[PDB]
Formats: sequence, structure tokens, C-alpha cells
Amino acid sequence: PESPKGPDILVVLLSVMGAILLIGLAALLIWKLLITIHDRKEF
Repeated sequence: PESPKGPDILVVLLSVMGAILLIGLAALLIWKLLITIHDRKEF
């Protein structure tokens, strides 16, 4: 209120952006892990 800086709107947003991006990397990596370790004869 006197300082609703609390989280610079930038910080919430900055955290949101990082959080989503970090998850995305993990998502891609397993995808690639599936295929690089050699997905499978899924065929």
C-alpha cells in the first residue's frame, strides 16, 4: 500500500516467464531423451 512494490510487477511476471520456460525445456528434453536413448520400435 505505502509500498505495494511487494513484487515489482516485473518480478511476478519475470518469475512467471522463467517458470514456464524452464518447464518447457524439461518437456523437450524428455521428448528428446525418449528418442535419443532410442524411442522404441514404437513403429
